[PDB]
Amino acid sequence: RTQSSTGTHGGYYYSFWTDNPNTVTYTNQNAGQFSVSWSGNQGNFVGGKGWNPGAARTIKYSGTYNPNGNSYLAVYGWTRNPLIEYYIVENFGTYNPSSGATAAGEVTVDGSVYDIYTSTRTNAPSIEGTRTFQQYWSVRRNKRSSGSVNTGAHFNAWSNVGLALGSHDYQILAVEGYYSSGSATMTVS
Repeated sequence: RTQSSTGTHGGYYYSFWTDNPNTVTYTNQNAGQFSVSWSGNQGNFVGGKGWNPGAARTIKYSGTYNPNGNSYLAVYGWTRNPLIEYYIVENFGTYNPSSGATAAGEVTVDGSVYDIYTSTRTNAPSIEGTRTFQQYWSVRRNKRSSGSVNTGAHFNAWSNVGLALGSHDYQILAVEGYYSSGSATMTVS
């Protein structure tokens, strides 16, 4: 029992995925706004709004993030040629989502140091099906729930660690939860 909802709403790309539709409700709202509520400490979900294709852009986000347990708030996206999955993690709960990734330095931008990591996913699900691909992570030290993200600064930092990002696929400001509860409303511009 899985559910994936993607498209364009309010003039923005949106994406919402869950493996337990009964414990999470995603609401597409006006312009770049979305809400999510999750409850029952059951299921994995990721959802939010942004762009497809992504770019080196400034992502402004404003809202309220009220998690309880394992959850994060991140700019999240993909490239192809090469296939890359990336995360700019602005806030997280009781689990650091980069756990197990390899430390790869620091970038200071938008009012915080971010710790950089890289990792490899082997024979794993992706936007292209089962693939082996690289991940990049920037994890914000100064956790926050509103601000602006200079994605180009991160992309540049990652390009000084390993292979560079490819041609952009989707790019969203996402809320994720894993067997937890919470709610959030975010507006992306």
